[PDB]
Amino acid sequence: TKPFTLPILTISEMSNSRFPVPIDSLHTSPTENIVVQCQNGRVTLDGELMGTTQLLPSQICAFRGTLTRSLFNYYWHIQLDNLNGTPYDPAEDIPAPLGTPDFRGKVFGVASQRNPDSTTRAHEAKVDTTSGRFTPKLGSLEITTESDDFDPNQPTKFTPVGVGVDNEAEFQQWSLPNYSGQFTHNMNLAPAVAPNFPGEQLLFFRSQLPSSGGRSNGVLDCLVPQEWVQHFYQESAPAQTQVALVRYVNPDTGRVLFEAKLHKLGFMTIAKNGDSPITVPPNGYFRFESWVNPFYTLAPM
Amino acid sequence: KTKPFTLPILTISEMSNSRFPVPIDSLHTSPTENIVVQCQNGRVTLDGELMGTTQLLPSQICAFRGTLTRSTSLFNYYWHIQLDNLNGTPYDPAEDIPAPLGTPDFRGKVFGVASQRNPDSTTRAHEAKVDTTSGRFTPKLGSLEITTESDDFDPNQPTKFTPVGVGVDNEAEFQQWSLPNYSGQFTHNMNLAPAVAPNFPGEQLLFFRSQLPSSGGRSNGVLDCLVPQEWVQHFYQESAPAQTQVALVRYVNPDTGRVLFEAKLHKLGFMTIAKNGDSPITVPPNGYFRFESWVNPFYTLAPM
Amino acid sequence: KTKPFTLPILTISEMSNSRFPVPIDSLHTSPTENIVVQCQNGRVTLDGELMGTTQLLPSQICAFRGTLTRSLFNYYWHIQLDNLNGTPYDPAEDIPAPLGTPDFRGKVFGVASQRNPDSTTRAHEAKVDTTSGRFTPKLGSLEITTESDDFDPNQPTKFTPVGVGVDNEAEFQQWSLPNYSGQFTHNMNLAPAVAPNFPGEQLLFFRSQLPSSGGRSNGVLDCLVPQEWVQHFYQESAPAQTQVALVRYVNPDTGRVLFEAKLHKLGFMTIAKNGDSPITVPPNGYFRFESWVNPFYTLAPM
Amino acid sequence: TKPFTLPILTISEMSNSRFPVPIDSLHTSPTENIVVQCQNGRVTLDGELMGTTQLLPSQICAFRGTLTRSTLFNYYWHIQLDNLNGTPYDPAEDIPAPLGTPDFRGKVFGVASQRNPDSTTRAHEAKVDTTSGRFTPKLGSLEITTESDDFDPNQPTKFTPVGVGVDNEAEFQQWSLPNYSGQFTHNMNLAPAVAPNFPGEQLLFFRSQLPSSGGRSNGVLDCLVPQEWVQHFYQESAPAQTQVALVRYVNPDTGRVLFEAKLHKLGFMTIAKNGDSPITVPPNGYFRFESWVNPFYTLAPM
Repeated sequence: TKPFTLPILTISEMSNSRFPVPIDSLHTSPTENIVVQCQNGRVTLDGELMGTTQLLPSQICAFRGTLTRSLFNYYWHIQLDNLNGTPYDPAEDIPAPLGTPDFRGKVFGVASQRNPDSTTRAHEAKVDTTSGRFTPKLGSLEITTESDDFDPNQPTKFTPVGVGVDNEAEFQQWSLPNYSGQFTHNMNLAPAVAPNFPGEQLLFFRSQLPSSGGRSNGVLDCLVPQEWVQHFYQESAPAQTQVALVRYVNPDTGRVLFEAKLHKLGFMTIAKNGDSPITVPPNGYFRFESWVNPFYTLAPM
Repeated sequence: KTKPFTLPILTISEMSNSRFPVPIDSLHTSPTENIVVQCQNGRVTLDGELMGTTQLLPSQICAFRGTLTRSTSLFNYYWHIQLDNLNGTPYDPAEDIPAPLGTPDFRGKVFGVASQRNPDSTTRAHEAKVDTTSGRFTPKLGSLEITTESDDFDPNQPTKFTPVGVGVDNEAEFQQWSLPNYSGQFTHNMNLAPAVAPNFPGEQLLFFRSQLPSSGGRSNGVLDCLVPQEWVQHFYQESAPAQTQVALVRYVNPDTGRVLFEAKLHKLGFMTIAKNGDSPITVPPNGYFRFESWVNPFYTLAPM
Repeated sequence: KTKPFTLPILTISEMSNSRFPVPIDSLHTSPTENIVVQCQNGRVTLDGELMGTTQLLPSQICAFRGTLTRSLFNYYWHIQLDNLNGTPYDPAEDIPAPLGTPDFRGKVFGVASQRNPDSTTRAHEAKVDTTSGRFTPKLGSLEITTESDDFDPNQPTKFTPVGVGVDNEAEFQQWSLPNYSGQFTHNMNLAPAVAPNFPGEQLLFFRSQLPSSGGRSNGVLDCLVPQEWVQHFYQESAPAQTQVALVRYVNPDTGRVLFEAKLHKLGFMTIAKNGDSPITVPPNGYFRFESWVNPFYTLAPM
Repeated sequence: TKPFTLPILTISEMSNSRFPVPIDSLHTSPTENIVVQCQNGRVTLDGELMGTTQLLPSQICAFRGTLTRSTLFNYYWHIQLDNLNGTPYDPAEDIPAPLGTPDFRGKVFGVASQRNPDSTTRAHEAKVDTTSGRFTPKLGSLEITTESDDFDPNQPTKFTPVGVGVDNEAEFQQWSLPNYSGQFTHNMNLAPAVAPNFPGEQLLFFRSQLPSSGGRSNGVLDCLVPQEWVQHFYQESAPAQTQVALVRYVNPDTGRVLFEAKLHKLGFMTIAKNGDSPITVPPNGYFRFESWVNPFYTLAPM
């Protein structure tokens, strides 16, 4: 039986599993009034990926495909391939192509092309996940660009940079988009998570994304960092119980700072009340202690 | 009871470039006798020691943070960047590294997006280029210069740079095997990771190759790394003791259950194969590298 | 007509040192054959061109502003330097270092102060070792040392210079310039060294005795020209008719001249005197421009 | 007849005339509910110093004198004050207090330093409480407070001002003159108070934000004219042809005029503005004299 382990990583050595950016802080909040069903960064403790989660850190909210013709007022239609470059099969039991953004808003980035004659071009672009032509489950999506310099029918890649909404309220990180437009409803979704113990809230790995304009704070929370996605997938260690007891330890000090539950479906809960950051020392790290049952009472923070 | 050395089980489509935040596109071998191979990113020993400017975060390779200002003296607008380490400290040049971790390790222009968020929460982001051959590219001294087409940048504001691809006009301006001058022309490069080369007849370096995006021109954007970023992270975590200077590795197809080729994974973090000429090494989509055994340096690899 | 050259009418007790924010204490002459006098603050041409790290504000000499981050005065702090603007200093300007940067080897003693966005404040004594390997002002940073640990990181910090803070006198070398870029590169864009170009002449200095936080340091600091002359020449920019302006120290009570001196175009004075000696002046006397002369003019001794 | 001129100075090239710090901004405000009578930085346009105003930028809120013992900043010390030039202070002089005495109520935070005949030196943080009953500089003495007990009695002592040192913001009152003679008598020989005298006009202030040793004090200090103007007018002594000089802030980058103001004979400015508000100026702009004018001039609103 292979033991369960966490990688030894510092707050500044973790990457967001819903975006190609580093983790900036730890955060907690009540979550009764939101649905926490993100589809990227979703993995079980025994290394089973769920939702649209994949392994490549740079490919979260990115895409590959072929461009066609349809202030960012130039509209382009993207026929989506898999991030392999292999053709995307909508019949596959997944909500959308792996790496598809799992929130409502506009993903700001750069679309680039390389033609057979070796000519190239790349310009800023936005992916509106709220538009009726955001149908990646059907195999296509729409980008908008400020530039007209794009050649139709050429292979196109998208590099995510941050959020590109105009008003803060258009970015809702806890509202899944319609992966099929309004043709049909979302399917094959990774389960939604919630704390299930009195006085416990979710613990989030928080990033602040770049913003192309407006006053969007670009706050994106993920349940588990991308390195844990990659680590559990490699290890595939059998989950002994539903809950893993984890502790944040300071190697400078020897002291433990707080304890937490790491649940089998891939999320963390702590004993705290209110929307608040969790300030941690620069050398601290999460450490696996043992398998424990859901009725464990954590020391409050 | 000696902790065994391992490679993560990753297919070709599951690896990331360690010199740029992009997926690996192919495997490639090439003669390098006439060139010096000394990249500074993606440099790790098999027992988990990072070298050069290598760090763990995949997105921070060729990215930077700091404070933007207008420079003292078609991408026209010039901006000066006082460089911060990732934690938000200013970069202290007294540290024994060639440059801030993740600083580009090639000659050319890095094309990306510079973004700002002001204390009153106003934001902006526009395309930008980092010329690593500019005389004001002195990251070791704590500064660099970006070029932009837009003028919408507030000075004295925190600024991030996300790298997307090459930005040179003429393909020959991108020299992936030519180091930049980390201190400009004021002093020489320091604390470099050592250069690598095959030390056996009939052997060539094996590269993990990516085709970076390009903002224009005919640049193929070819970037070779010695080792994927996932092996950098894995070896750092494992730190398994290196039994010898060479680890024998085999590329196995798990459906066939048969090895396609074998290679030497050297202790300093680079691979060699028994092959002559510049050529891609095509592999099945489910194949992956596997550690076979520690060997002596004079082990003879099967050809190809 | 041609705009005439003038000196401000100022008494000895109405002049400020141009290398430190203190009043001028006395006049002094000294043989300088075996040293290189090349100070960077208080460097101005007679026709109003500033040189070195010289600027106009008297309080900003050996002061600085920036952001403090962490790194018996035993607490070390990293200072990311800003211009008086608030924006980081650009190392690409053709100056030796940020304007006002100290131009001597030793420790500057002062007070570092902070004011945070929530309006909370703190201030404590600090020292600036201009010989430290981490004194890299030209690169945009330096290292302060404090006895108090009460300093918030990532907060705007000012430094008010008070005086010397060396332990033994020999650490203070007023005529030894620091390495503005640490040991990464050598000093550049320096104002030229100065020396008398005539037999029997010595440099004339405006001398101040800086406060000292401890030890036996005399705190002696000599500037070539007071800060008021820096500000005056910059405003007037009168054309220099020759390389030497004859200048006379006059007593307005008695109407008599006490001595004469050469005010050179590069911005320094020489007198016909031998040996290390103070120059005693009446409390109401002052320098006054007499005429432009040729370099081979012979000053009356003393 | 010598014409009246202003020095060509930028916002960032001006010093506060009530404290040895640079000017940070321009400000305006209604002043009906305060007495604007501040004694430092008081000069007439024809070059006459008033109040406790002197020439040296570093000596505002500073003192020289002899220290002796008397009775957290625990240690109390008595200062027998000399003049800033080391000359004995005469309380019969027709001035409010020794030149450079603070002209506000609060605590001046700085460093007291000593150098002894045997060349031993000390320097530590110190505060001058101008509201204390033993703050009697007109009588020739004040009291400092220190946290360090390392001071030698009967030794020459200097004081370098750094900023404010009150605990609560309300202790610092920049528009309340201290009692230069304690409560033994009232203030004498004061520079006159100023106020706008035209409809829609308010005073224009040169504003700095002083460092603070603690608490949440904003350390905001307003002066009527910058110290460089005090020095320039003293040098020029140009005849004031009328009571009001018309002055315009011009942008050399664009050649355009941004606002105009009245510069009054007693040394203060008024603008056509309403409400407490900063006056934002471009970095290269400067004040330019236009002509002499009468008090009934109507300024263009801002």
